[PDB]
Amino acid sequence: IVGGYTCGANTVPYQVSLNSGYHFCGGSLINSQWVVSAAHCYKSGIQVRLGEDNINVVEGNEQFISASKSIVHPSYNSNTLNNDIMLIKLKSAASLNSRVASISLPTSCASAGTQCLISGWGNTKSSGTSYPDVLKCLKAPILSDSSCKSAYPGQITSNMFCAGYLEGGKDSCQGDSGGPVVCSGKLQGIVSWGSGCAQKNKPGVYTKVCNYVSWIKQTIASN
Ligand SMILES: Cn1ccnc1-c1cccc(Oc2[nH+]c(Oc3cc(C(=N)N)ccc3O)c(F)c(N3CCC[C@@H](C(=O)O)C3)c2F)c1
Ligand SMILES: [Ca+2]
Repeated sequence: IVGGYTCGANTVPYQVSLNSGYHFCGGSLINSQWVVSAAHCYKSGIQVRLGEDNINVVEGNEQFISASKSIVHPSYNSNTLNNDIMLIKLKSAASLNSRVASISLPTSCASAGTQCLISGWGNTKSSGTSYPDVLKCLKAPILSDSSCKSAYPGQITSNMFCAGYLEGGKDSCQGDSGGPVVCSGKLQGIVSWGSGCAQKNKPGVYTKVCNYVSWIKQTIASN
């Protein structure tokens, strides 16, 4: 997150860190046994870390759980990033509490202008690399389809939405990928891609979760 603020320990209880001996992607806890992330974050040997604040220190409240299976959307296209969504099943259920909680799936898509909270342990710099220890937060609005398309001609599908600031300096970035975009208590987006980070006229692009509710439910039910 570029241009954000320190969230405060366990203030974003559904935030998960995907770990393979280092933090590589975010995710969201949607029930005691399932996490949603981005398909582009897929890899084998994933350990899900719940209840994290400082990802480099064991502070208490953490729960480390291996992934039993990772389900990449069957129509994910690595060239276009269309359908950039993945489901991860935990080997054992998370213990839900004050600090580790699920986030609800949307019932309807969010409109342009809706303010959302984006969070992660990704890069905090536009120019250069600087990874934080603690979780960073950013409040950002969903942009109109028209602005989004103007920014990334021919690259925006019906399964994507733009959120952020055209003036630059505030955005998600590498390392935040697969993490949550929460609007009015519902998971509306997944951090997917953008051209650089916090660059003028190049807002972040997010997987539009409301288009996958049925798919999520159906997939979980059969696994
Ligand atoms: C439209 N489309 C189809 C297939 N790929 C794409 C694109 C196009 C443009 C950017 C895309 O995503 C990308 N997003 C990034 O950064 C991100 C930016 C944002 C944001 N601004 N809100 C969110 C998540 C990100 O992962 C990259 F750093 C990146 N890299 C550039 C190449 C080197 C790579 C690294 O590992 O060293 C970093 C990249 F290709 C993905
Ligand atoms: Ca920790």
